[PDB]
Amino acid sequence: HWGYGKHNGPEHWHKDFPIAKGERQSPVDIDTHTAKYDPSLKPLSVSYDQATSLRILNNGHSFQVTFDDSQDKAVLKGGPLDGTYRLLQFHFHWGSLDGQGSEHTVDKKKYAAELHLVHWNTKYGDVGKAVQQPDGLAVLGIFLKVGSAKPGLQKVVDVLDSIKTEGKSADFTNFDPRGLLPESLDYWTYPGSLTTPPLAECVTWIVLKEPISVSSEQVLKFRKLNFNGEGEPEELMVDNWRPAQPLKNRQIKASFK
Ligand SMILES: [N]S(=O)(=O)[C][C][C]C1234B567B189B21%10B32%11B543B645B786B917B%1021B3%114C6571[C][C][C]S([N])(=O)=O
Ligand SMILES: [Zn+2]
Repeated sequence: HWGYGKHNGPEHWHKDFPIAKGERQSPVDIDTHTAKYDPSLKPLSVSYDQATSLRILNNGHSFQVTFDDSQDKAVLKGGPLDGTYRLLQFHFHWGSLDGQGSEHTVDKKKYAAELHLVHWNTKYGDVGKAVQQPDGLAVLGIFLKVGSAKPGLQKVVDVLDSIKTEGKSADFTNFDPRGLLPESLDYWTYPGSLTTPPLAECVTWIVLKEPISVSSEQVLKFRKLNFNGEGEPEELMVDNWRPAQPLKNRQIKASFK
């Protein structure tokens, strides 16, 4: 069973998921001087006004907020994408201390955490079919730095005590993911993969340039979660990030100059 530890972490994943050593793996370091501005890229369209959150879940690798994706209610379009991508869930990756936790890096800089909003292409009908396609998923990645609190995150932080251990879930209705977005939608994009098993090469990554700020108290609550199930030896859910992978033959494009 895969995880983030010494004996089951990212360096081991290739044994069960040989695509881990593939040609389009994520995350990557974003070298800002090498990314080329592409004036043909569109502004990203984020349409979250009718989002319907359902549940919050500790899945043993992160916590996630899940949405109703049975209609086009919370969709990502434009940017580098062709067609319409439905929001399925968001989750986070974070560190044991504020100097690590992000998956993507920017000129080798690591952020305290990274938010991923996972969307799937409606042309494939369901997420399981979408993960088998090179353009099946679009993940919107947002960096978190520690400073001022993010008010729109607090509803999330306040229920984490109720999902401490793997398999726990709770009702989480009426959560508005617009409250997690930075001002600017300027972004980098590149073709990549899921950053957890099965590591499928199905993702168009859209990584926002502008981080959000969260407070030390907010991130400390992330770090009280447990990788373990209830009753098992307590292992803080921290450092649940895959390191940067080889860029290989890929170009990172910037939406901005
Ligand atoms: N039919 S199926 O089980 O392959 C569908 C998998 C859907 C997933 B998988 B689960 B669902 B979707 B895909 B990966 B893991 B959970 B979500 B992405 C998941 C976790 C985040 C991967 S990341 N960090 O690249 O956003
Ligand atoms: Zn993720």
